[PDB]
Amino acid sequence: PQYSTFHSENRDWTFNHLTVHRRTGAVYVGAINRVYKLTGNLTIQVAHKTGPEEDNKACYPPLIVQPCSEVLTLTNNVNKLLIIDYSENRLLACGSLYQGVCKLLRLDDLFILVEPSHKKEHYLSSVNKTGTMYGVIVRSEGEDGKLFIGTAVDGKQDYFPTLSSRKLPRDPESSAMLDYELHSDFVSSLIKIPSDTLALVSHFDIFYIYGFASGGFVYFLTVQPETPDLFYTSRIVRLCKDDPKFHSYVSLPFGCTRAGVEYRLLQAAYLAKPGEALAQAFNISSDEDVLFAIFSKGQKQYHHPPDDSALCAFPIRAINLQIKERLQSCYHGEGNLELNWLLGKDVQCTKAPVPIDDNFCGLDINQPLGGSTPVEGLTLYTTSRDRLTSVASYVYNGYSVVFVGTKSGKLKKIRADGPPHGGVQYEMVSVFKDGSPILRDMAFSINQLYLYVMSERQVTRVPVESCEQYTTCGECLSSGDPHCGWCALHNMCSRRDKCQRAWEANRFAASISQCMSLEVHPNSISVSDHSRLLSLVVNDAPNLSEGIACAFGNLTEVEGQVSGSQVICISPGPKDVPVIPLDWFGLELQLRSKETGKIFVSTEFKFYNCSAHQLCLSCVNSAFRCHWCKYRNLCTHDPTTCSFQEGRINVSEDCPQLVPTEEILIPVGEVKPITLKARNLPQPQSGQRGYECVLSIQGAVHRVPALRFNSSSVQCQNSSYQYDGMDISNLAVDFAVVWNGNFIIDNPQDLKVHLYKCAAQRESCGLCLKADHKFECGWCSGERRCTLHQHCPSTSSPWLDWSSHNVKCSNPQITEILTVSGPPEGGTRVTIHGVNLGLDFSEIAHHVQVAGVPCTPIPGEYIIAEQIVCEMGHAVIGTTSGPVRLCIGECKPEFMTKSHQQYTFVNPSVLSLSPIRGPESGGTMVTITGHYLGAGSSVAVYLGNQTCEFYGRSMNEIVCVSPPSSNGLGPVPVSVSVDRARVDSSLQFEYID
Amino acid sequence: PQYSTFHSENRDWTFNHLTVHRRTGAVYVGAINRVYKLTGNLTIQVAHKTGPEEDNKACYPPLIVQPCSEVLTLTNNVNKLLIIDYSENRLLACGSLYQGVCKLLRLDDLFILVEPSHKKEHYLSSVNKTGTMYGVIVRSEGEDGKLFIGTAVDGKQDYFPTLSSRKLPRDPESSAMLDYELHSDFVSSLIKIPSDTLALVSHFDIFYIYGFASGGFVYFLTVQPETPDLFYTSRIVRLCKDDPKFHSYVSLPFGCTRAGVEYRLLQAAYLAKPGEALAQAFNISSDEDVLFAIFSKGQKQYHHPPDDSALCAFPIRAINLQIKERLQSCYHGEGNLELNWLLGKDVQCTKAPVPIDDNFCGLDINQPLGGSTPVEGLTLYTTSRDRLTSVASYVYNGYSVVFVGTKSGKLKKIRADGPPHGGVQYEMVSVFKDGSPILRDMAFSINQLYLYVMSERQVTRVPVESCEQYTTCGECLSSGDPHCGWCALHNMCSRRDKCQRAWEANRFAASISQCMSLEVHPNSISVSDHSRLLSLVVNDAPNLSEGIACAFGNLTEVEGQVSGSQVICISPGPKDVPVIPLDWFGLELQLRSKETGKIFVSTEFKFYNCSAHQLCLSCVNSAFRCHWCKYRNLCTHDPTTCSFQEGRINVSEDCPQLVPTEEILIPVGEVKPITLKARNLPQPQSGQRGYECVLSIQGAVHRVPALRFNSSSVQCQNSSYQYDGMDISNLAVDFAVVWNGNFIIDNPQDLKVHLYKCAAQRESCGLCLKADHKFECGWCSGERRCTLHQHCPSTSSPWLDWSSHNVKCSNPQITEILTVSGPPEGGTRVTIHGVNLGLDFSEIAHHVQVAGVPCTPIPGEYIIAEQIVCEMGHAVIGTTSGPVRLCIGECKPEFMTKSHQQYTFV
Repeated sequence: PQYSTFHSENRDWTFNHLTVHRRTGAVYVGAINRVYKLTGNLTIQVAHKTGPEEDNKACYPPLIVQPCSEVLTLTNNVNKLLIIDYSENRLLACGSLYQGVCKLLRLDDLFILVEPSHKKEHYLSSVNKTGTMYGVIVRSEGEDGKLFIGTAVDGKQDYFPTLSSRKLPRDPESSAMLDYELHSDFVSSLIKIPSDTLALVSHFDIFYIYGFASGGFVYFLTVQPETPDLFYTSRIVRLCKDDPKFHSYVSLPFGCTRAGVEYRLLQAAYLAKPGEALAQAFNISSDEDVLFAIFSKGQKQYHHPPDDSALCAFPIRAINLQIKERLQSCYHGEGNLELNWLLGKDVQCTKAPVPIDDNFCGLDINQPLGGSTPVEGLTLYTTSRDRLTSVASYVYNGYSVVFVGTKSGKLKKIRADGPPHGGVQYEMVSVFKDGSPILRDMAFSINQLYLYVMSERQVTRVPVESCEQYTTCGECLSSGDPHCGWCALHNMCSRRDKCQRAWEANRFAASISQCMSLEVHPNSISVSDHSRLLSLVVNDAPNLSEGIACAFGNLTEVEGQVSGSQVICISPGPKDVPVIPLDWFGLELQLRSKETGKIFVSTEFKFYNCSAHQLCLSCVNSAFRCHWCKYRNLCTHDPTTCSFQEGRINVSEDCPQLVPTEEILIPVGEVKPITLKARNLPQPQSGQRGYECVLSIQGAVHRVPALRFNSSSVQCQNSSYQYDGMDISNLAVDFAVVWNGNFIIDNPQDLKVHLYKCAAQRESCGLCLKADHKFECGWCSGERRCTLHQHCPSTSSPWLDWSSHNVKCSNPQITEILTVSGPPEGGTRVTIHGVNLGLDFSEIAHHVQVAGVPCTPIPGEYIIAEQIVCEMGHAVIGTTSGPVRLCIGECKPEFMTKSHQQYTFVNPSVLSLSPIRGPESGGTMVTITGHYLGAGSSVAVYLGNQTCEFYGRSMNEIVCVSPPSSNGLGPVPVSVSVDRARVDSSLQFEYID
Repeated sequence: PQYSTFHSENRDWTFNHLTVHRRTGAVYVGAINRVYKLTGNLTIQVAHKTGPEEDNKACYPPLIVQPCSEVLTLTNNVNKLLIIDYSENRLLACGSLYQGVCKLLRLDDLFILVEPSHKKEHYLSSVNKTGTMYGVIVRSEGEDGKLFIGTAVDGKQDYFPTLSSRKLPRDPESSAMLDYELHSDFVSSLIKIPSDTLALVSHFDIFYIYGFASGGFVYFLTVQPETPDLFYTSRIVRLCKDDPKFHSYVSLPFGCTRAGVEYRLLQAAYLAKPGEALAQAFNISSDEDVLFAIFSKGQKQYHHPPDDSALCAFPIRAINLQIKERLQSCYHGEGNLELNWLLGKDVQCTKAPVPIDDNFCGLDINQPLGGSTPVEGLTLYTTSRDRLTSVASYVYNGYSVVFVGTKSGKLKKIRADGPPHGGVQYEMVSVFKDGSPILRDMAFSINQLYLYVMSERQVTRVPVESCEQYTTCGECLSSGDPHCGWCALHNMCSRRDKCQRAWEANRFAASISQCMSLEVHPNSISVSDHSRLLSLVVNDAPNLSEGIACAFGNLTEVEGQVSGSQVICISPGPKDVPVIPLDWFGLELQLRSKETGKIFVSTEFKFYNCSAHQLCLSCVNSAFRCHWCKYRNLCTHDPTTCSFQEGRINVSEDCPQLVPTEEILIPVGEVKPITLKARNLPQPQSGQRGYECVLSIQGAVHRVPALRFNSSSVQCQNSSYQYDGMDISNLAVDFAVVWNGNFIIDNPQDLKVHLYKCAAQRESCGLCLKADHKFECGWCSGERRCTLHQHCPSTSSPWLDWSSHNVKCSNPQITEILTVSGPPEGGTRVTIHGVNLGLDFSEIAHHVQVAGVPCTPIPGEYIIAEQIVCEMGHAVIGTTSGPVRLCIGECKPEFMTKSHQQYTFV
């Protein structure tokens, strides 16, 4: 995954600019202290040295013109401009060293041709910051050459023009090399920043981000502070290619807007062609120029632009038009020139009957010309965090593809479409692992297969395309990547020219609709059904007539027979069929193109083992075509192998099932028959044995033979059953009905036999009578145990069973009761748990008493004969504590129960609170200390009518969380109420602000 | 001495139980084959028959429920329970017949009201041995009735509960009569002996000796074998009166100890009140309950308990306390329940915060409850041989009186006092002559005057007290019998309420110090001093003002004069005074109350005869006030009757008398005066003659007048005396000195005059000189006779008298000698008797010879001049026999004697 790359010789010698020779493919890198020439794959050929050199920016004129008194420092020479002069096979390189002098280098060896340094203007600027200077070379046929150059000046407004045109004579040894194109007192090919403007506003300067030639004009894109937080303005500056007087100078703001965000800070730009979608969107020819630009949100933070940034497009035509309209309105006498930083003041437009042509190049009046109304671009794409930093674009197959660098070293691939979407990112590559921001200069290899991209530390050759990353025709043709098509027979996503035989029928899909799927019939076969002929159909296929082979996973590959989009193939033979893990086994059935040699389509093919099913219902309900052979008692794929035609079963409905009856109750140790009902029981055929019932009891499994009366009924013979443990009274046991030794009849309901021993579970009379009347299990007095009448001897007629329930059950006892203590006021909910209580609520009611005190029981809370929940009444009585009494219904001497331990009455009290004070909002953890705090059922804590949130309770303390004082700050009462008792006290709680 | 008694109709139909109706006094006896109703004095009114009936103990259910296949025998119906149901005027009687069915009988006629017999529990037990079952009826006001019953079960642990509570409805015809108070599978008003316990130990059983209700509880006292010789344990079993579930069941051992003996085998018991002494000893109110119990020594021999047995007392309060402490420690989780025969095993107590009140009636946990540490009683009394067999008690005048039966038919009356003594037996009655043991059931008549006591053959009504047996105030009030006081005027030991007028002054003595006594002055009178007034004082007397009479033994009864406690009476008159046996004569002087008619006090009164004394010394030394009248020569009580004031003698010192002098020697036929000495000789007064001396000689009594020189000396005048006979040389004669004719002066020494004759007695010279030197009688040669110098003429100076004894005598002769023969060897003691031998031994020694053979005489054996005892020397000499020779001192020719017959040697 590694691209060709070139690193800087040193960590401080950062890269600045980059250009590729359109004809040679030679790569030129403008760097600190170095100008590099490299091969296509970034192998260095020449390293031209440009620094460092001792210098001082205060030294003006430079050391090469004058000796300097200032102290010198070894200074880095920043590349500030790098431009190929194609006509003259040379390269222009200008550094920051010595006030910004320039060099001309020969392309092949970078040998210095000349270095103009005697005239004042031969020094461009002392600024040592990149992204502030840009140049454009313009040389027609009959002209020797011209250079337009714009630069920040660093306040040295008298040292350096901000924009100017220079001579670029074909002859390197011309004395006028880099001289002003025109230079007189009041008419020169240059613009100077007025002294008054720097005085008014500093650090006022003009930064030249980008420049280009289009038609009969040159264009510069600038950023500069605005003139009366610091606000900046991004502008388009236009000049005619032929205009020594600079009378054609005109300057308009520009930017773009989307989704309520104005993007006004220019970051980067690139001239390209529209592509079909934008050409239509802009109403222009497909070979007209479009300006692609990056802007950051707003008009502030020039040195650290907002991450929120946008890619925008400006048709050159739309720009020229807005410029013409401006010229026209001005030459009609409307408004002012509106360029304060230069004109210094308000200057009114002068009306003059001059026709403003498309190629109007200005006059003496109405120039230079500014303007306030911005040129609006079409916003194509925006990001919120990974700030866009660079841009390059080109047209592939009518699609405008835009490459956008990011501050984190990512490269975005945007496909440009007009409204309403604007642009779509179809890929983002991670180019620089160190996360270094992508610099402005990006350039294509001569045939646009690669895009050269740079960071401060690195130049990297990035493939325009990585289509191979899409592994299905679907992914490939829906990626949105203009370069990517589907190479059908090679099963590969690639460029058309990368797909072999792409020009032949259906070899290359350019549209999702031109993609494949594979249909097989049958889509599954019995494992025993080998050497089958299968019918394969290829949807959306190309010519397969060259030949097709079928691959059954790893198992097999046989030559298929081809007729159109239909393929016929023989399935694996006996030796080669897969083995099934114990019902089926899937694999990918694949077609290999004989034309290309590549597998290009696939689909799942499954082998099954009807034999895997060994019960009728299982076999029948298989997902695959299986048949149950009634008599042969097996599952098969081939119905003709059943013993008789009558033996074939296809649906579960007629599978020889057991129907349910009322619950099967079986006592342990008693001889009983178990009649069963069922449906479609088979008559055992020749060589087949009869029916048995198998009981799956962990302790012991019993095998009892049975007789099948008819299709509907069965019956195990008289036998007794038992299990060891005596742990559980009611044990349900799964039973399986088998015939012929191992054929188990299906049991959908999963009917089970309940083996009961009369209470393993119930030690008490109340529990037995509680249980089902069905069991017939009942309590037997003498044993003090519980079993059926059969099981218990009749000394007398009495063994007792709850007839309807009208059976009283003696000797009630109380094990333990909750809420040991309680408040004297009462209201407490006493929870009494006993063994042998009354069966009905109505009897227990009025039964309960705590000593003298009457207690009223609660119905819902009352669990028969196990537990009684009762509410105590008003206790102010003589005794401190008293025992609890239960009277089953009559307070007979046999019939009463007394508690082992006695219930104690008290009266809880509270002395103090851990935090006395707390905030009005509340939420304070209060700790109230006292005595007998634990008593009773419920607790409610009260501070100033609004309740406290309870947490935990203890004998000693109660902890709760305070409510907001809905009240005002100050003292508040604390009321605590437990049940019926409400206790109050002098300790108070103070709410604080 | 015979009490009211009732005998059994038959020798085999033994008595079993006994109860007395507190209100009617009706006596009900539970016996074999009979229930008897009797009157207070044991006269039979109704005899209700209960047997015999054909039966077999193997027949269960009984014949009245099921036909039996077992062979039947005519069976005796033993009374096993007999209880009066006071609320419902009926009686509960349960026999051994038919597995122990019960009957209810109407009190008045013993007509059967009902006989529960359809339900299993209606049959109590097949045991046919008495003293194994006991019941207690408990019926408050709002309840219809309840019966607690405990019984031995005879191993039929599934047939019969050992302890249970039953319904006793007021309505006799109730269908639930004698039904369990509560009956369910695992909760019933009953305790059953576990099967495993009988298997482990047999013949394990529980015997219920006694039962009672006290406060809010019922109590049963049991004996049973101990569980791992056979050791038995006696226990107190307590239950709350109201507790159908029997959760209140608790059981502790009990007994008592004294003098290194543990009494642990329960024999009998009885609930009573303490009496003051025990109430203080036990620190309880005098109306709290006390359990009186009999125990035998040790914990073995249940069927024949040791004779060594004890009576003990247990305050109910002390019992309840020890039970509470047990409950408390258990409900604190300490130790086990400790009742193996029932629980079967070790069961740990369960700690639970339950307050144990005085009236705690148990819960489900920690019950039934046993224990190992015994309840110790206070030992009141013990016996070693007559084994105690029964007990009953009550309080009389603050004294706890305990009645204890014995195996030999004796009834002991014990007075209970606390430590250190414990109890004191103040009486033992023999109740049954046949020696039959006293049975357990004893009961008081309604007013506790009698105690009904029974043997197997007999019911006897025994008086609580028999105070009349004490016949003197002293015996009565020192018997130690709380019932007995002294009824002064009736001279009777009795109960206070039995003494007439007991509420009047001094009529009833409750203390020995209050015993009457009688003082008389004078306490003795001369017999001649008749019709005297005497002053009688009655100490500790009651009002005598009704009248008093004095009785002088049988002799007299005269009306006395009464002033307070003083009585004055006239002594017997001349005709009626007693005669004295020859100095005095005592009799009982008695007072008879005119109010009651009874003699009630007495004291000794003596009559004397100063006249009875007839010698001065006798009269003077009398124990009574007598005076000797010197001149009138008589003893008197009245000194003013002496002749002269000078005649009165009061002390013996001046009783006049004749004093002795050297012996008075009087020769016969010689004129001699006899001077005498004496003391306080009286001067004869007017009309009185002088003194004479009278000699009392049988032959002749001589009267010689004498002169009294002074108070000290007398002398008979010159006269000669003689007596006829010549038989005895020395004749002492009593002499009496008389004056005034017949007044004889006293002679204490009884001085006599010796009349001696020169030898009437002695024919030989040796005998005279032998006699007293005093006589002066001596031998006179010429006469060949013996008389005084005066009597024999002196031809010459020679008449011979043994000077010192150095006088040789003449013509010795030998009459006869003993040991005629002798051995040649010698050594023989020769006894020679002669007439006229030597006076001294020293002369005779060396005198004696038998022929040639020397013979040595013996000093002690030698009697002067009469006999010589001599020892012969070695005889082997020539002669066979030889004559014996005596040489008085010198072998003079006149001086030698030769034996008439000769001594022979052989």
